[PDB]
Amino acid sequence: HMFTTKLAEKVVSAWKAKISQPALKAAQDGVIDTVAAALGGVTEHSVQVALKYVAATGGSGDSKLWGVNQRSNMFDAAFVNGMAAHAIDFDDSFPVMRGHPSSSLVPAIFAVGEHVGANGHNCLKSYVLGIEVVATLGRAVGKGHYLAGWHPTSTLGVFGATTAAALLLGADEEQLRNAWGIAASNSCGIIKNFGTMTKPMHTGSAARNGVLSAWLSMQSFTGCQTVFDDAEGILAMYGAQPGPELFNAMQKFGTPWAIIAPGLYKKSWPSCYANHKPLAGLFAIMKEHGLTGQDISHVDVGFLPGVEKPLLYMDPRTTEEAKFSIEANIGAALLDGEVSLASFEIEHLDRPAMRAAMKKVTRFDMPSETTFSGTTGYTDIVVHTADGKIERRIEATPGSLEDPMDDAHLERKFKDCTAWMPFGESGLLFDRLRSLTADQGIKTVQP
Amino acid sequence: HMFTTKLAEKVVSAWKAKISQPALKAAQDGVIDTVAAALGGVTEHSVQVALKYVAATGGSGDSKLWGVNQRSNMFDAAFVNGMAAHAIDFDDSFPVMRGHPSSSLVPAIFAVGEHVGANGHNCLKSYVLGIEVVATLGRAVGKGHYLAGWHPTSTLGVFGATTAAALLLGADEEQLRNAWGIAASNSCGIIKNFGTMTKPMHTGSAARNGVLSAWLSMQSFTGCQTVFDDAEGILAMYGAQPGPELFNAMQKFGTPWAIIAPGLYKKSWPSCYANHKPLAGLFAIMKEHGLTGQDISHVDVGFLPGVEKPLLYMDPRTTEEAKFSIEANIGAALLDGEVSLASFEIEHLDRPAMRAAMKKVTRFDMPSETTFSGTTGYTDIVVHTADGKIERRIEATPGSLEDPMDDAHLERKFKDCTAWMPFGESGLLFDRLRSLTADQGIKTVQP
Repeated sequence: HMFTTKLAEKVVSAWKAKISQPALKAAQDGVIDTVAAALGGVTEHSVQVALKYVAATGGSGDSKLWGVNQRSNMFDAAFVNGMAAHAIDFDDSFPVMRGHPSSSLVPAIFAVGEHVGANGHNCLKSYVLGIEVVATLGRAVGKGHYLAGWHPTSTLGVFGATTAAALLLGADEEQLRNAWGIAASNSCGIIKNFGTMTKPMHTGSAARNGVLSAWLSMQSFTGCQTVFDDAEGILAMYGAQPGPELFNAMQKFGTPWAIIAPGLYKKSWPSCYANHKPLAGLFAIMKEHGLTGQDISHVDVGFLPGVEKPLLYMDPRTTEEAKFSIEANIGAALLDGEVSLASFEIEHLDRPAMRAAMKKVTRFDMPSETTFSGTTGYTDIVVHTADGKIERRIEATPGSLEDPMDDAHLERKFKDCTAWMPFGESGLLFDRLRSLTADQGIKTVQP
Repeated sequence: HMFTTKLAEKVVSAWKAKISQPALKAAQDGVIDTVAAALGGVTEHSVQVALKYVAATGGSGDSKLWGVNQRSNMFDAAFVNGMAAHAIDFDDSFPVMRGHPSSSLVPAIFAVGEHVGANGHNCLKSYVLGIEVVATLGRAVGKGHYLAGWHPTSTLGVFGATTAAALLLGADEEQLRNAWGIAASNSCGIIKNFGTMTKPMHTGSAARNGVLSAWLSMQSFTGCQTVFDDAEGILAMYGAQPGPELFNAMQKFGTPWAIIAPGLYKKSWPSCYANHKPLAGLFAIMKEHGLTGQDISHVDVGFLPGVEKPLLYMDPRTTEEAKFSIEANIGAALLDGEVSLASFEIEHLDRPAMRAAMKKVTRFDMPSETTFSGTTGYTDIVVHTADGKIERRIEATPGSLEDPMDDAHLERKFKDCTAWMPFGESGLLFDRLRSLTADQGIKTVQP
């Protein structure tokens, strides 16, 4: 009769069974995208401070810190790597959760999987199942949680990381239920911290707390075993309707896997998803009409209810703030004809030409009776030119199943994020990442 | 003109100024009570697992782990000692926050204080200010936050620990504001985990997260500097009213210090405060009427609205559950004539005569138009004897200013919690703890 008990049963049963090759491919791709995003951000101050924290702990272990020749214990590796995976806002999104599940899950899987000597098939399976848990919780809580000011990336993401870690550590149903209980008291993170270094800490903390919750569970450390149930349970606290309605969230568990439908949404640009339909539209108009930024006097960008929320900065002053500014995103597109890893570097952001481009951009509300997100809905833009206004509606979100990132584009993203690596090492890492599908030991990958 | 900005100003100004001797005395007493509670709980499985975690991290440093001959880094020392401080539910409460602030604050102060080589006066002052901050936030949030299912001990206690650690680390106003922003994304903990080992983890995590948030802030790691303000801020999210009204919560900052009025409520028994007016009344009836447990056939215990919430277990099966059971508390009182450290040990809980005593206890609802807490309001009990029923209303909460714990009793509590220590070492430690008032180095105390 308990939602928590039923979910743990479904998860552990699926763990013991074979899982579809399409699910494992989707997981493989998620790993590559998440490691790419991390390696594109390891120079950020946030990550550099995370490394200082590791020095300050005196900790040691066998779990690799990505992008540096250092290892630490599984908890602190998950912290550092989860920070890194979110540091430049280039990791995936997941509309069912309204957040970024992979930037906690993948770090947790590498940290624990390296510690226990797991092989690729099981690592990838644990990712599929962690995503399935996050999708279930996301469906249960619905739209209000994010709108209330919580960052579901961490508030719900911690349970994904917990699930995968617990499975890899050998949890049974009881240990998994206990782990989720522990994790529920470590579910945190708020949207008001967007545009600061605390945002990537959400995923570092969620990864670390997921690993810790699972590890504690294996030591007979107790937490509530029905933590998703009842008004007192964390899902109700976050706005779910407790009781029989909850079970609707898991009615199609694994049929299909949420990692395949709607799937992980892979970012084409390192910034908030609310920028992305606008950018796709703008680049399309520029390409189709043969316009550069010099031919465009203004761009109006529309937002459905609930979509503009994270775009907190109209005049961003730091690299982190710029990722949450449509003005900076569209301004860079107009000035440079592209948005890249370098676009939000403080040196580029502070260019006088960039500040002028940003002034060409205005926001407007699009009417609706319901609310949407950066990864859903549709966008209206208006591009002003010498010969009049060009209006466009963008229906497909870049990275969704309606505008998916294919293998060639994912490889190019990986290449771009790892351009700093020394001769040949990016290619070799890419091949090793892909070997998880061949059941290679995850410890051999060493990102 | 922001609440957050004003609060940081008040705190930092007070830090630079001298503070009254009564406030320092109240801080000294809180340190002693907190260390006592911790040392009474260091053999609990929760703490033993915390020490296993420290072993797993490979961490090292100069911050002493209480009750063992081991040291680690400041983050992990705060975690272990915060766990210990709350492990047997004997640490203080604070009605303005409806939680236990000292069990995160005092571990944070020892961890950071030992690291930086602080002296007693500054350590005690940081405690006073930490408490002032959590009192301000508690007043802002009001009654609804606990009733909604969050554990204010950790959701708000993290800010206490952050404040004291930041001050000890040398924070200015900007750094303090940033540290609070970082902490607000690490504010967590739910009441559904009461009666499990996750409850003391609330305080370990809050202590560690407070130390970490303060430390991060000193590395120019950013968080929101207005995190207590607006609908988007953590206080509003927890049910405070944003806007000018927020300032009402800090209007008499330090006049008087909240650590003096209403002060820290020191527990006479190692269990949930909702058991304590009932216990006081029962022991008073037994004393006044010359009754033992065998003379008493039944005890009815009343609860005002909002007070019974944490007493989740009517048939507790573990040591942790028994602390949240009026049946176990009154049962032990009837059977043994006292409630002690040993009452909730599993061997004692499992005594047939103890289970028999527990069956003598029933709960009832007391009517009111408002809600109360274990540390406020009043309690009706009815004690059934051969020659009739004895009714009593208990108005004063044990440990409040209306029924305060004096020096002799606090000293007895310390003695009882440390009786396991090698000959004479408890008294030596008691004297070293009192040396903080003499501005001795905190590094010298070594609980």
